[PDB]
This record gives sequence, C-alpha cells and structure tokens, in this order.
Amino acid sequence: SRHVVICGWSESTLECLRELRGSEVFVLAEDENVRKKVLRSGANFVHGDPTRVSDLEKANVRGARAVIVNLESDSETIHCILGIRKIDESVRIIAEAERYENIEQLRMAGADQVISPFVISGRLMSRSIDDGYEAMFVQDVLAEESTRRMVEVPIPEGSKLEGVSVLDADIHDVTGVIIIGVGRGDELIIDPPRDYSFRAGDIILGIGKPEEIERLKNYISA
Amino acid sequence: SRHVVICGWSESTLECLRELRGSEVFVLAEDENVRKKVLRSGANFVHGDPTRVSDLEKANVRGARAVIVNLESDSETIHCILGIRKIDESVRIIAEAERYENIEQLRMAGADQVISPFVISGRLMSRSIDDGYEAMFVQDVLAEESTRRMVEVPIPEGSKLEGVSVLDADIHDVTGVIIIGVGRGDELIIDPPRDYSFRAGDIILGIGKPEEIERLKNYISA
Amino acid sequence: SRHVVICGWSESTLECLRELRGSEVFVLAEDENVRKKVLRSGANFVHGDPTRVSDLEKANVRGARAVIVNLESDSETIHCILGIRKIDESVRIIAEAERYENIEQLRMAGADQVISPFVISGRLMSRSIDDGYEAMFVQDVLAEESTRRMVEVPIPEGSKLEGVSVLDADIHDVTGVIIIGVGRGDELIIDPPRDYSFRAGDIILGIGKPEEIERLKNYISA
Amino acid sequence: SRHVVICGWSESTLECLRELRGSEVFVLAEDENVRKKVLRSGANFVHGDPTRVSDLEKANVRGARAVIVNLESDSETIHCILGIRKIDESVRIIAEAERYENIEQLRMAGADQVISPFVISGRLMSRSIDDGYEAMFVQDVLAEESTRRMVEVPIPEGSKLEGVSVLDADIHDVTGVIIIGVGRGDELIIDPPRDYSFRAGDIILGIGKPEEIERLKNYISA
Amino acid sequence: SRHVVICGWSESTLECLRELRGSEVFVLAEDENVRKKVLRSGANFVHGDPTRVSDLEKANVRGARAVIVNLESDSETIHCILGIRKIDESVRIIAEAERYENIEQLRMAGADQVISPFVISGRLMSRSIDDGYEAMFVQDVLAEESTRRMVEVPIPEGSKLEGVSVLDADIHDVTGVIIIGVGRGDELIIDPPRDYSFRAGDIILGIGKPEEIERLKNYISA
Amino acid sequence: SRHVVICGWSESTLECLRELRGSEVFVLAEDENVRKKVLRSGANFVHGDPTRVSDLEKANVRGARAVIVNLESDSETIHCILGIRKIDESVRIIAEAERYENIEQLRMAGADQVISPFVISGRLMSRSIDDGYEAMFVQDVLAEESTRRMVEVPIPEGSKLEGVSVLDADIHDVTGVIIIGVGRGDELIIDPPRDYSFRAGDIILGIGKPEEIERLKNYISA
Amino acid sequence: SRHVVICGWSESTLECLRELRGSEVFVLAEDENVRKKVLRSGANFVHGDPTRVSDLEKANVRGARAVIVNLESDSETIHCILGIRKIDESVRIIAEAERYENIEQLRMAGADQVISPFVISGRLMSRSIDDGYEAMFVQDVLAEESTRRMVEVPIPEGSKLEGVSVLDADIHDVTGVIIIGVGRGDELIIDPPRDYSFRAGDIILGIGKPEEIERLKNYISA
Amino acid sequence: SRHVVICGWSESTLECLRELRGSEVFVLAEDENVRKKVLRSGANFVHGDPTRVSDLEKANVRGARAVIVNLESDSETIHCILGIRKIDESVRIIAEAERYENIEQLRMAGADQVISPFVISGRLMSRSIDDGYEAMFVQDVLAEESTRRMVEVPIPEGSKLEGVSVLDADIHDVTGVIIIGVGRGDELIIDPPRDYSFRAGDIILGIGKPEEIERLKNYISA
Repeated sequence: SRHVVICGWSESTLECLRELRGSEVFVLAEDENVRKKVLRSGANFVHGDPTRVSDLEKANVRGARAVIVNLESDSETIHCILGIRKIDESVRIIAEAERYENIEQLRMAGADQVISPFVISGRLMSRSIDDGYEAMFVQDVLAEESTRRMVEVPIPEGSKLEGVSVLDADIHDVTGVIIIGVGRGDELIIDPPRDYSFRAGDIILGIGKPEEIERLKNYISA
Repeated sequence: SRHVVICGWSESTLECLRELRGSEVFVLAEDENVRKKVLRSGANFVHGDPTRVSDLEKANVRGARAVIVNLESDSETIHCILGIRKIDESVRIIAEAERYENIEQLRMAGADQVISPFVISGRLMSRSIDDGYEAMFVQDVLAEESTRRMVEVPIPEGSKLEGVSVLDADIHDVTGVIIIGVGRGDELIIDPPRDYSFRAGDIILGIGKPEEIERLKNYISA
Repeated sequence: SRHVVICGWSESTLECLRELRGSEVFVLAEDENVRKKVLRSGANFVHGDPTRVSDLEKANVRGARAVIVNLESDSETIHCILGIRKIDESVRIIAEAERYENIEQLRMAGADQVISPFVISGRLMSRSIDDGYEAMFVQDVLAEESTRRMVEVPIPEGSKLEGVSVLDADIHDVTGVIIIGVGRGDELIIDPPRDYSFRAGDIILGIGKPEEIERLKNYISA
Repeated sequence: SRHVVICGWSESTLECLRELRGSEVFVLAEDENVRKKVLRSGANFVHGDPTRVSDLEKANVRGARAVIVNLESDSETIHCILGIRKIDESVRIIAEAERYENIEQLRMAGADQVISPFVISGRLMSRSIDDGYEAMFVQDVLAEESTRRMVEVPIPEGSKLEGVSVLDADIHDVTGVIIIGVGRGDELIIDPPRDYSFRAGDIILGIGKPEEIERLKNYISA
Repeated sequence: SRHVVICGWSESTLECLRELRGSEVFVLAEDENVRKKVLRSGANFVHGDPTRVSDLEKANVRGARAVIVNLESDSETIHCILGIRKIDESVRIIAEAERYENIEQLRMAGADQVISPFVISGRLMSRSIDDGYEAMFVQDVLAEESTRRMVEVPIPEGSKLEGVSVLDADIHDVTGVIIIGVGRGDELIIDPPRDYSFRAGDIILGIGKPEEIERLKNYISA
Repeated sequence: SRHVVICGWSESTLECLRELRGSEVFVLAEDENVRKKVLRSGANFVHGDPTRVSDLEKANVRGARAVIVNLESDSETIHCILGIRKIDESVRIIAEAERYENIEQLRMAGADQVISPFVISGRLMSRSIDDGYEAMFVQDVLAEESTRRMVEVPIPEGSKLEGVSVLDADIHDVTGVIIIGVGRGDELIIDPPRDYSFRAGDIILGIGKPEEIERLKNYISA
Repeated sequence: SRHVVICGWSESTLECLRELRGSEVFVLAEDENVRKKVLRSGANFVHGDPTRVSDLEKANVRGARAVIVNLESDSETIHCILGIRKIDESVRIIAEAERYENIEQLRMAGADQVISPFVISGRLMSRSIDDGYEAMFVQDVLAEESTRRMVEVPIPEGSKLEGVSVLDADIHDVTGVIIIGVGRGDELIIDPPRDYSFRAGDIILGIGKPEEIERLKNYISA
Repeated sequence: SRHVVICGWSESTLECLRELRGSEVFVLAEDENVRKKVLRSGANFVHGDPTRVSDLEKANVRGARAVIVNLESDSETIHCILGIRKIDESVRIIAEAERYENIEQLRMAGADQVISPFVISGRLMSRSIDDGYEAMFVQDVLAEESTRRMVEVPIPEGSKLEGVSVLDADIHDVTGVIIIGVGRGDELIIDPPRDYSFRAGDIILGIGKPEEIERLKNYISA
C-alpha cells in the first residue's frame, strides 16, 4: 500500500510530516513521551525498538512506500537499516546521518538516500565566517523559500517538449527558471548537454520564483 | 579581531573546526565532558554559561572575528545571541536554528546568518519519498562534493570582468559553471538580470566540477 | 474576554492563584507532574511546551486577559514571551525574571511588566547584614500584610476629588494612608508635586491599615 | 571579626555578593559545582553540608557578623537555622523563604530577618493582571533603582534633629524624601505620629531620588 | 476517630503495618511507586508532599489517633512535624531520626516520641567489635523475639495487685519476668523502689518467656 | 589483627567510627563522593566493589580484627559477607539487615552479629501508637543515655565474684544495676538461674545509672 | 504441575522463551517496562521484587516446574535463589552467573544448574586471538545450530540397547552421532568406558546432524 | 607488533584479560570510570569513542594482532566493526553478539569470529528445565574445567602423524581424547571421515582430561 514508516522522532521528522498525509504514517519509537507529539501531528504511533527486527515488522516495514530512519546515533541508524533490509530488500530507505564518516556506512547498509544536515550546517558555518552568500542561498531557497524555491517538476505525458533538446527548449530564458539537472530513474544529470533531449516522465530540477514555476508548469504539456 | 568564539558544541561545530585554524578558536560550554573533545581538536575551551553576559565577555566575544552559536535548544541560542549583542553590537553572529518558527526570532535577536539543518533535513525527507533528485543534489554537492561543488568566488581587485554584464560574460557557456547568484555587500542577487554589471569585490555563487571552477578562477582574474 | 494563562509552575504561580478565580485560569506546562498540583489549586491544566508557538495557541493565549510567564530559566521565559507576541501583539504579558541582566531582555521581547524576586531578595540580604529596617518593611507590607498593605485604588467615575489639588485633598491627614504615587495611562508619577490635580480613572498608590483603606474609599467617592 | 557566611547558592546570593566585600564572605554548599561560581564572584568556598552542625562549625558560623541562609528547600533552610542557633544563640541570621506557611517557621527556628521573594512575586503577578502600578513601583525602587531608591539613614551621634518632632523636622518639604518609618532598636514605627520626636541613633526609612537623599543626609548632620 | 497517618515510607513503616489495622492507616508520600506497595500492605495511600501543610490536612492529620513521620532526611522529618503541629497541637507524633544531633530538634519541633535506629545500630556496631552480648540482647528480644520478648502489660481494673507495693508483689520471683519499669501517664519509672505501689491502669514494662508472660497476665486481676 | 574494615558507608558507620580509633579503620565503598566524608572522620578509604572478592582482599579483610558490613541493600550485604568468608573463614563479621526475612540469610552467609535497625524501628512505631513506654526505654538508654545506660561489664581476672552464685551475689540489691544477662563464650544467659556461678571472664549485661555502674565495677573487682 | 517462573528479564530469558510454551511461563520483574516486552514474547508478567520472599510466593514459585533466575547482578541472583529455597526446598532452580567467583556461591545458595555465559565468552575471546577453531565449534553447534546440534536423547522404556555395552552398541558407526556422555541420576559420565552398559532412563549426550539424530532415535527404540 | 585492542569493557573482557599478557592489551572505552578497572587488571587504558574512526586509529587498531569488540549494544558493536574495517581490512576481529538476529550482521560488518553468550545461555536454560546434562557438560568443559577441557593442538612441522589417516591414528584409543574436528585453514571439519589423512599444521579439536591431553601432545610429536 501507500504507508510510510518513520523510525525515531526529532524536529526533522516533525517537519517531514508537515508535507505528509498522517493516516499514511507510522512512527516507530522507543520512548513513550513521543506518543502525544506524534498523535498531535496526526500520525500513528508504534511503541517498539526500531533496531529490533520483529518490531520493524510490527511497524509495517514490509510493504511500505518508503522508510525514514533518524535515530539518536549513527550506530542505531545503521543498525535499523540493516534490520529493514532483512525484512524488505527493495523498500525505499531514506536516512539521516550525523557524522560525515558514516555517510558511507549508511549507504552500504542499504540507505537509498542519505541526508547529512550536521555536516552541511558545520560547513556553512565555516564558509560564512566573513560573509557567505552560500549560506544565504541555502537558507533562503532550501529552508525558508522566502522568494525562490527549488523544485522537482515532471514533463507530463502530454507533449510540448517531448523529444525536444534542451538547447531548443531554451527553458531558462522562456521560464525564468534555472535548470540544475534532469532526473531519469536512478540518475540525476546535472548541467545536461545542449543535445540531451526530453521525454515524458523526466523530472526537471529547477530554481525559480512562484510565477516562474507557473510558466514552466504551463510550458511542458497540452 | 582574528579569534572566533563558539558557543556550545556538537558535530556541527566539530565540522566547523575542521576547515579553519583551531588556534584562533575559543569554545564556550557548560558541560565539562566537552573539554576533552575540544582540546583534542586544537581549540581552547572556556568553561562557562553561554547565556550569561559575564561569561560571554570573559570568552573574548568582544572584538571577535565571528561568533558561532549552537546551543542545546533554540531558547538558549536566542538568549545567547541577545547576550552577545549587549557586549558587541556589530560582531558577526552565525547561529543554528532547530525549529522553523525560531528562525525569525534568531534573526530579530541579532543573528547575521541563521542555519536550519533540521528544517532542511525534514523537507528533503518528505520530498524524497518517491524520487529525491533534490536530495541527491544536496547530498552530493553541499555535503559530499563527489563531482560538483558550490563555490563563492571573488572578483579580484584585478581585471577581466569589471564593468562587463552577465549577458556579455556568458559565464556558464564559457566556463562550465552554472551561475546561481552574485553577492554584493549583504545581498545575494539570484539569477541576476542580463544587463547586471560586475564590479570588483562581487562574489559569484555557482555550481561546477573542480576544473570547471578552475576555469572560472582564471577567466575572472587579471 | 477574561481567562488568564500561566506558563510554567512554581510557588510564585501558586501564590498568584490565591487571588484569582481559578476556574478561569489555564496553566500550561511541559511536566505532567504539574497536573495534580494545578488541579489541587483549583485551576485548569494544559500539557504542552510553552516555548512552542502552536502549544501557546492551544492554551488560548490569543485574546486572554493576561498571560503570566514564569519558566525554569530566563532563556525559556524570553522565548515564551517571543512566542506569545507572535500570536498576539496586544495581550498583557506579566513575566518573572531571575537575573538582573535579563530584566531589559524580557521587556524587549514584549513583557508589559517584569518582576525580579531574586534581585529584590539579594539586595535586601546585603542591605540587611546589620539591621535591615528596609527588609522588615518589605516583609510586612508586601509579603505578610501583617499590619499594613499596599493598594491601588481608583478615583471613581463619581467626583469628590475631581479637579482637586493633591495639597488641597489632604489625603494622608483625612485618611491615614500614605500616598506614594498616582498612575494614569501607564505612567507612575511617584510623590507628585503639590499642584498635581486629580481626575477620574487615576489610580492612587498607597500604604495603609485596612481601616485607613476603607477610609480612603469613602473619601474618594460620592 | 566581621566575616559573613552564606549557606547555599543561587541568583539571590549572587546578587547579595554584588554589594558585599567578598574576600570576607564564605559560601557553604554541598555541591562541588558551586565552587567555580563562588570563586568567580570573589568569595571563598567551603564544601560542606549546611545542615550538618559540624560543617556549620567548620564554616566559622560561631563568631560571624551574620549568616545568610538560602537552601534548596524550606525544609533545609529551617534545619540549617536550627543548626546555627545550636552553635551560636545570638548571631544575626537572615533567611529566604519560599512558601508562605514557612515564614513563621523560619522565625521560630531563629531567623532575625525572613525574606519572601516568591510570595512577593505571586502577589505582584495577580495584582498586575490589569494595571500594575504597584509592581511598577516595586521594580523601580527595590530592584532597578531607575528613578528613586529606598534608604535607611541613622540620626548621627551629632545634632540638628535631636529632640525635634516629625512635624517640626518637616522632612518631606525640606528634602523631598517620603518618610515611611523610624527604626528604633528592633522596632519599626511606620507613619510615625507628628508629635513623635527624633532621638539619638534612630534610623529613618525613606524613599527618594539620589539628590533628595543627599539632601536628607546634610539636613540631618552635625 | 481511630485512624493513623504515616508520612514517608520505608522498611520500618512497612514493619509498623504488620502490627496495625490497614483500614485505620493513611500513608502520605511524594513518590507514586510507593502506591502499589502501600496498597498491597493493606493501607490507604495519599499522593502529597508531607512537608506541605495543606497536604497533611488532606491526609487527615487533624483527628488522627497518632502520626508517624519517617521522611528521607531529618530536614524533611522536622519540617513535617512543624506542619503537623500547626494542624493539631495535641495529636500524638512518633518520628524517626537519622542523625544523633537531630534527636533534640525533632523533639522541640513537636515529636512526642523519637526513634534513632541508625544511632543504636552505629553504637551496637562499635560495642560488638570483640564480642558484644548487648547486641545479642537487642537482636534477640527487640528484633527477633526468638526466646524472650519485652512487653507492656496493663494491671486491669480487677485487683490482685491493686494497692500492693512492688516488694510485696515479688513479681520477678512469682512470674519469671524481669520488671524494667512502671509506666503511669507520661513517665516511665525504671527500677521502681520497693515501696512504690500499684494501681489499675499502670503499665508494667517487662522481659520474659511466653509462658512467663502468661503467668504475669494471670497474676494481676480476678 | 588490629585494623577494622568497613564495607559501605552511612550514618550507622559514621556513629560506629565515632567511638573507636579511626586510625585502625579502612572503609571500602563503590561511591567516590563518600571519600571526602571518610577521610574527614580520620579513616582511610579504599575505592572498590565490596561484593568483589579481589576488592575485599585488597582492603585487608584478611586478618582483620572485625569487618562491618552495611551496604545499600540486603542483597549486597549478603553477597559481601559470602565474599569475606572465602577470604577468611574465622574473621569476626558484623552486619546490618534491612528486611526481617534477611536476618536468617545474613546469619547463614556467615555473620557473627546481625543488627536490624528498621525492624526494631518499626516495632517501636506500632507499639508506640498510644503509650510507647518501651520506646522511651529504648530511646533513653540505648540511644541517648540520659539517665540509665546499658553495660557489658567484664569480671576481671582478679577476685571478688569467682564461684559466687547470682543468688548469693545479689547484684541488683547490692549495686542498683538491674541485671539482664550473663555472657559466656558466644552465648548470653538472660535472667540466669539462682544457682548460676560466676567465673572470671564472664560479661555482665545490665542497666544502671552511671554511678550504679561505678558501684558494680568496684564490687566486682579484686 | 508444569508452570515455569523466570526472575528478571534479558536477551537470555527472551531466548529461553523461544523453546517454551509461553502461556505457562511467568516472568517476575521489578521494572514495569518489562511488561510489554514479556507480553510480546507471549508470556505472563508479574510486577514484583524477585528478591522479596512474599513476591516470589505470589509469582507461584512453590511447586513450579522450574525457576529460572537471571537478575541484574550476582548479588540479586544469589539473594533471589535464597528466597526461592525458603519457599520450596526441592523446586528445580536454573540460574545465570556473571562472575566466575560467584558460580560456587549460586550453588551454595541452592541452584540446581548454573550457567556462566560471560566466563564462557571471555575464555573463547582469549583463546581465539589467532585462529579459534574451538570458538567456531561452539558458535556453530551451541548457538546457531547451522549444521549440527547437541542433543539429550533418552533410552526409551522400550529396549534395543538395554544391557548392551557401549563398545557393542557401535552408536557412532550406526548413527553418525558422536556420543559425548551418558547421564543417569544427575551424574554425567563423559566419554564412558568401553564396558559401560546401557539401561532405560539413561540420557545420551551427543553431537549430530538432524538426520543423524533421527537415526539415533530409531536405533535406540523398539 | 602483537598488541591487542579491546573495545568496551565487561565481565567478558575481564575474563579475557585473565589469560592474556596485559602490558600488551589496550582497552578502548568512552567511560572514564572504566579506567581504574582496566589498570587494576594489568591492561592499558585509552579514553575514546570506539565508534569514532579517529579514536580507533588513536588506539592502534592499524597494526594490531587482533581487536576484540564488545560494546553495550549490538548497534555499537556493528558500528565499531565497520570502523575497524575502514582502517584495516585484514586485522583479526573477534566480537560478542547479544541478540541472535545480529550474528549475521557482525559477520557482514567484518567479524572473523562472533560469540553469542546470551543465545547459548537462553538455549541451555530452556533445555535444562528437566535434566540439564547438556548444560552440565558446557559448564564443566568450557567454563569451569573441573574435569575435562577442550583443546586445539597443531600437528607440528615434525612427524609421527604426517599422512596418517584418522582410522590409523586411532587417537581416542591411544590418548583417551575425543576428537571433535580438524581445523584446516579457516575450515573446521567436524567428525572427519576415517580415510581423512592428517597433513602439516592441521589443528585437532578435542575434549580430554589434563593427562589425556598431555598424552595427545606426545603422541603427535617429532
């Protein structure tokens, strides 16, 4: 079915729910004081040790749409992932890493996608000591979306750009949206060549103003 | 004004310490156990309460190059920042936010740069449930830097691009680097207008491969 | 629109509850142990995080008669105040400060009235090493009310003192009550000049025996 | 010998020390963690149990100028006082109470002055739900001294007012200071009658501005 | 009525219940984990702070047959007693002291009877280092009653010994029971003179075998 | 064999230390914080686990004069005793019991003398609900020694009572001291038979006033 | 009379529960958190103190089939065993020891079978520094049973091997199973002499593949 | 270089050290409290986080003879192992597992030998509910060695049994030792066939008495 399991619970998992559908969601956590918070956010709760194979099963890891792992240490996170893989070799796994050196480990454990927020943060700290416009960008487009947002956008099964090359698409100058890359199953091509051409299903990874995104959305189908 | 003060301690601030000279660095924290780790990474350690004005003072917040604030809760981060502002009204302050709602408040308290690692981490989760091209872009360029990298590159007091427009300079088509924004004295102009004109001192924010970046360094110099 | 919200729970807020109706009081606190204490004091209890905006919203901060903030540290107190302001710019906020240096900060955050019991206590301690008449005054009119009280008394919509000079009114002679100040429109003129003229809505701040206070209430009326 | 012993440690006693000498003060507390705080404030530390009679002896309670008692509970405070009286029946004891019901008890145990910060606080909170002119006066006279200040001023061995009645002295009109009482050896007479005549070593308790207070001192001189 | 209140809870209060009637008994304690234990032992439980006057009232201290105090520190025990006295000047109070130096304190607080088990123990330890028959006696007559017990026995309103002197009673040699003392309201006379004479109501404090106690019981009435 | 080992620490063992030379004394305990108190009372402190044979060994349990065992639970007391018996089969062991049911077990583990302070304390409570003559006897002679006292008095290698019977010696009627028992080599004969005959070395256990005891010392000597 | 009692809860006792019926198992533990873990393993839960005799009584220790004792320290384990013996002299006790030195002590207390997993583990660790065939044998027949198992197999009331010599029986040749020992009446003869004769009720202790074990069961029968 | 690193500390690793040298052993643990224990056992202590790659480096994992991993959770153990393999891909790693499901996982992470004390334990508990001959054998051969012992014995560079079949060697009848397998470089052949012929450096795994073992060594010599 369409359900999602979340292991552990923190401010990032709380944020993750703002964007998700509560019925859909099962939070698996060791500590009970988390139950009220999880329920208030409109998700289901499961009391269990998320490093225990039988408890991961209990929380419906098997048919799940995706599993999100964020435990209190990299040690527990890895271990959770090892567990999940024993239950389902092919379920999509998203996992938060703490220490840079364990990004690798989570990936050889089974994480399909890793996130290192404490490493991004730690580096934006050092680059920003004198000014750091990089930090401004991250904060104002990834975090707050105060003027511009980054977006994944599908070329529909309609047309307009079907078969058309990026050079002939001239998206930046037609839309106002910068293209960062094109996603086609399992690989993101960043800065795609003039000659690379589009098909229905491809995801465009862009940056633009809300009105610019509306132009882009319009100019891809019909 | 060459020393940097860090308030509190975590993997963020550890990563922070990695890429800047730990000899200019003073870490101020309540917890004794943190001392060992801090000295081990080549910084000095001041034992004190970062919410206490007299403790901020004694840790040389005064004419410091920058103060990095990352405490165990937003409450204490905010308080700490208010404390630093009574000591020095103009010192550069960088600060980590946990909760979205408290970004605004760190800013109002007097933070020059806010970082939101959990807000970012949480968006990337819910965005990554099926695809997560956005997430792999962020992982691979802001965290791991496996192929491409994000750079703030200064236009040197030297020559080539002074006066020349973003349209005329054609930076991407010349150099390979996708240009995301130009930064000038506190502001970042993202996707600048064609007729924008480069001045010396400007910071170019862009994404490229290390040798694409190299070509950009040259192109832009005297 | 007359319910009161109290954030946090201490002997202070217990005492505050003596003089309040109790059914119309809502105490918001993180710690579940507070529930029985609150219910025994005859007030209502909301379990939530008073630093979290949405929890403040749910405790009915908006358009409450007043909010009393007394958290476990000044950091949390300040933070809670910032939260309340976000929900309601105008609601009356009364707040307890621990450290002298945070008195100003609570005000900047938005507190309409700050109270510094430990600063008061500490000054009385140093001043009382040898004799401390000052201490026993405070103790016996602000705390125990053993013989005298301090009161705020409004000049009724009625008359008698309308237009009348403070010299001409002879309030201390007629009434026994030492006038300390007159308050109007949130300015407290302490020890007003002889020529200061009374009007309706003015609040007399005085010290008196309970009989002297009856007396002040008849003198001021009709 | 005029050294001062303080039992326990808190923002209260921190503020106390502000006005005291420091090289003359001995803080007695059970917690080793308090030591750094007490030294950083210019006082001497004694590691002991302030409820233990022999530890109290070790802290030189015997000949002391005064002992200030402020422990973590009324229980402990009461106990510590009982301890002191067993060692010295006539040493000056100043002690902070938390709960109201225990004021009498600190007294019975032997406290010469009791102080109720939380009771004062809770009072001012509930009285401030609308206007708070009272609270305003307290903050700005006992705590902040932003405008006026309280004062004890002895009637010197000397002259001017010896045998002069309060009516004749006319202190408010000469000085601008509001008399609130006369301390007459353990006695505080509040709002003294007009035919009360000042004698040797009476202590006047007043409220006034810095220059009003300076004027009082001259007017009462030799 | 006939109810008894117990403050605090320990192995000695558990033992005390072996001999008491459960309905009769109210245990007042701060900590909930004690509730199941108290209920299992057949007593009633009250959740409350036994140093709080209002909670002592809540637990029915007022009309109680007796109140037994055994808190975790002498500080809390004394304080409890001070509280109880404010509620009922004449209720019988039995209290456990920890430190020898506080035996006095509990008594001037209001305890009608004090028990110092840690002092008795500590001394029997030192006296028993080489042999200590004293310890054997305490342990085998006060604790285990393995062969002999110590007993309080009332001379009934019957007769036999009514008016008779202890010399003429020859109790030791008639009964086998050693007399340690005679209790008559408020005072125990130890080693009563040959001439002292008996009346109905007097309690005999003895030591004997079960059969010896039976002879004594017999030989006092009818 | 002149040193004494104490296992664990409490007010019991503090009282114990009071009346014997702290220079012969080694205290063994898990808790670091206990060190300060122990040195302060003139004993040495060994930091170790009293349930661990190698730790008992290293604390000189071997040929010690006696070992006093008072640990935080009966479980550990019992274990500790078993541990000491593997090291020395015949060293004198004195031990504190908390629970009645565990007296038997400390004994079976190998304790020469058991002490039950809570069992005793608990009996005295329920016995003291109305009268408590028993309790005041125990308080006043085993704890406080306000008038009478309990004494173990040795019959010296000297003279007077050798061979003489308890009937002939008439100790009480001669001396004032109530005689409770005679102790001979591991046993205590309480209320000995008339024809019992005193031998040198016997210990008389009795209750008297200090000068009644003095008369007994003389009467019994050479 | 076939219920089993388990004192304490650990991965050990979880594992033990695999091979037991579960409905007939009662786990006694102090910590309420254990309840959910037990109920998930399909066993019943009693909340009590397994060191307290009356709690053991209430968990039905008396006449249970066996009691398994696995507490958090050897002290508690020993103590619990002593408790059980007091209730039932004959019930089978199986116990887990942590420290080598306590193996003997658990037996003295009354354990019918002791198990030392950490002693076993520690020996295998030191012995395995270089190659450890011994380790992989243990791992693969005592733990994982990946290829072979160890079994106890009874000589049926039937016959075939009745009276037959172990040399004459050729068990290893016929059956594939290495015989290690024969047990009768709680003596285990390991590696019996050639001339040792089998009888009914004897238990063969062997190592074999599951097919070799089927084989042993037919050979031994009929 | 043949120093041994141990990660973590417990009764396991204490027993390990029993048979190891000690001046060659380095224990790596996070807890400062472990230091005293590790020194009192003749080993060296390193204060570090055994899950931190750089701390592992600091402990000289690089060239080590072997590393023993035994942390407080399987999570940590797995993580520590992943750490070691990143530093050294071929160093001998021996690791203790708690839960069964994690045996494979320690292996996948890189453990050369895994040990399951709790799984072994739980097995022997449930199999011992009636007879426990199995458990008896384990205790008295792997732990206590009260009677027999296990052994690995290499077939020396020398002679006697080179190319000799197990049938011809007839080891049980010559020696009295039960052969259980032959180790042949990473291979453990259990119950080897009769026409298996011993070659160079094979390791025989057997059970026997001290003198049976001594006989095996002679019989297999040069």
